[PDB]
Amino acid sequence: VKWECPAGYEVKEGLNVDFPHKGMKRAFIVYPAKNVSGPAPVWVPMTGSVESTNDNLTVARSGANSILADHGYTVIAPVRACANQDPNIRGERCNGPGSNGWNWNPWFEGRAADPSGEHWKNDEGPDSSFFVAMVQCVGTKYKLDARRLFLGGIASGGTMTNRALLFRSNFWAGGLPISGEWYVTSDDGTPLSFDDARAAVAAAPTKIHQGRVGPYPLPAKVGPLIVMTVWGGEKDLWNCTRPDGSRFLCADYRPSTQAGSNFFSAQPDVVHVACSSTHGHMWPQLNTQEFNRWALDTLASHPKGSDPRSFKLTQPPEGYTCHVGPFTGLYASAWS
Ligand SMILES: CCCCCCCC(=O)O
Repeated sequence: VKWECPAGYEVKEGLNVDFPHKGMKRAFIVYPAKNVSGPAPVWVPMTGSVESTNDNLTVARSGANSILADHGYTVIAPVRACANQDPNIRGERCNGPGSNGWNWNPWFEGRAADPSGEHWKNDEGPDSSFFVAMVQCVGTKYKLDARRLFLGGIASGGTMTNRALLFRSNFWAGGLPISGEWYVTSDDGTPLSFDDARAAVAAAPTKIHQGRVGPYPLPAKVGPLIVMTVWGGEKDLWNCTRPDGSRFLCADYRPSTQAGSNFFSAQPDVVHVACSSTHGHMWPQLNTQEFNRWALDTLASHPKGSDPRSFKLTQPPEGYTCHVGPFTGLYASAWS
């Protein structure tokens, strides 16, 4: 990991704007760690389709992620490109289908189902590379622990976490994809509709499924990571909105959290922790701050390059059930 900023960029506490990356001007917010001497572990939280970055950082029901700074983490939170650097934008011009080959507009988190997405089969995209540049620049002003760089988020932010872990597994130490998509495809890369993708995992729940969220094909081996995937239970679903305002089911996070857990659990240098709750599709609601503290400290207990055999899971807060490995309570087992 190298600490460097675009020439002349002056990083500051709080809001940073006009950060140049791949022809775009990006923004992000920095909360330096509290009560920490020396390099601090890093948390890069990402909002979803409708909550603003400020909501994700400061509103309790959205996770109040900036509070992890009070927990000893330097929080570096990116603003979505679609928000045009405004951390208060919610769903305006963000909550909807993507353009330029991207599937969904909040983040560059998955290739679209039509051929315009072809190019993103093996190019991480501008958000994944921006986040690396962002953290590398902040690290010139604040002492960051290069073995404890973690990112994570909810919904589309969870999808982005999955993408970033798959394309930058030699940078991040791990992540927290909460109710993110995998955009399951056939083994040959063919995009599947929501319904067909949902059925593909139900038909082979323990297999590693390809997906538009990542490289095609997915990498045979990723760098060392700890990944904690969170499913919100039976109601962890998303209904999209048509131009006329009507709603329709367009995502089910049971197959996508399962698929992500299957891929990461099979990786030899990855510790995968599968967590289930019952709060639905939104930031964890039960004992929210206890969960954020437990989850980030669990990730930090496995610094990059740590032996997976040395990992020891501790009990999560009331309202969560977690274990190392793939999800097991989402689909009936083979042996049953
Ligand atoms: C084309 C359908 C994509 C659904 C994305 C759902 C994003 C969310 O859960 O915030």
